[PDB]
Amino acid sequence: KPKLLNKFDKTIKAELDAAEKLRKRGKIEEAVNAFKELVRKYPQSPRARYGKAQCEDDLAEKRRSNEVLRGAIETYQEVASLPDVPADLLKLSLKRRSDRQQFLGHMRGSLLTLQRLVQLFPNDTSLKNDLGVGYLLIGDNDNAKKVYEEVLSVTPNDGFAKVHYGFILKAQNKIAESIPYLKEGIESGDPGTDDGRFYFHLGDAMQRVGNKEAYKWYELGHKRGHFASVWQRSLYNVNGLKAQPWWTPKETGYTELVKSLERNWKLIRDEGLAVMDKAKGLFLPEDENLREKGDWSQFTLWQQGRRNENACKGAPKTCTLLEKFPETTGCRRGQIKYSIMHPGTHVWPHTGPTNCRLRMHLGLVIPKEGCKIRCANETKTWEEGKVLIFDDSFEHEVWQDASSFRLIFIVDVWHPELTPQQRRSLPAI
Ligand SMILES: [Mn+2]
Repeated sequence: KPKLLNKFDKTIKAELDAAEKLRKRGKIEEAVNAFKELVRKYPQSPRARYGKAQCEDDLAEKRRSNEVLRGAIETYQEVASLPDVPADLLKLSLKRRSDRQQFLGHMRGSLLTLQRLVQLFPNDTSLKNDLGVGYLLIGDNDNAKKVYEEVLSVTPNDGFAKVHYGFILKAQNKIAESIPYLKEGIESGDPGTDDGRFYFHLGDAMQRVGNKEAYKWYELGHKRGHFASVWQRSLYNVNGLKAQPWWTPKETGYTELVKSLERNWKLIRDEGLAVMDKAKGLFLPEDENLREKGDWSQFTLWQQGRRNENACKGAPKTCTLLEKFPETTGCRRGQIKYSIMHPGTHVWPHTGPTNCRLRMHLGLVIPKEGCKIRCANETKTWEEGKVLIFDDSFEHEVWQDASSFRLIFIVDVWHPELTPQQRRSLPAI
């Protein structure tokens, strides 16, 4: 199918095949000089330069170096600047250039390439789809929307365009309108639609409009390998870790941490309330995307295993207490923080980013009624001086319908089945 040879190229198929085969063999440094010399021999050889680029491209993957890759990105460009270039080759060259530009984070550079391709091939639908992604990657949702509307006006059933259009609509706070576009695009089974991100947004949208069918799509996502289960849907995971929504302190093995929290809870409470009264500005609003309504703030002591020195000066005894338990102060994928929630608050269902942590909640100030938290299929309430433990990689949801504020202390710990070496090796989240 691919037509990569023009008349001038058709006279050197033997030389090219050899040079090409060397790359295929894995002996790359030969293919470089091999193709490099094919330029000096015949400078107007797109396929020769295209080879050199692929060599540099493959050589980049080999050496894990961005510098040589930057070279390839230019060589792919050179291919497109030659007098007579076969269309198929021109498309392959600039597409790979755009892809590698995106890889390095040259998003606007990639966009310019994509804009060039669309100008060269004004009838290729897939290229317009790629142009749309280009706009999305620089945060230009308005131009991306126009692209996919253009596509859909010509190809109404293009699935790739539907899921992206749906995503754009959702981002513009047109939640209900986004759902059918996301549904139809996924059901089309078109290339690029079987992506966990679209299951994520589809399920999220449905839940925010009160459609209980969301879990059917989460389950399907699980079947497609996008989610660990219908409930457990975190992105950054380690395999083999025991997965259950609620834990008892004994099951975690962190019994001494739990005892220390429950026994000195009044102390932890009082330093939190003091910050409220004297430095309320230290309580920052929580995730706006997760808050449907109400007032919900947080005061952080540890973040990604990093102590906040200024914050500990406001709660010196609590920090001193926590220093003794590295399973939480060293948890690079968790936090330690006060969390205050006022009446009329609702937190949308959601999961945390990883399955490598458990989340402890110590009740500090709990109204008599109105406050509750669901994880998976079980709903519970807090108790002053008592610790709850759940795996927040499982879907959880929170309500505050009391007559006074709710204060809790949040303590993340390494998943207990993680080995010391794993706890040392994992990147931070
Ligand atoms: Mn949460």
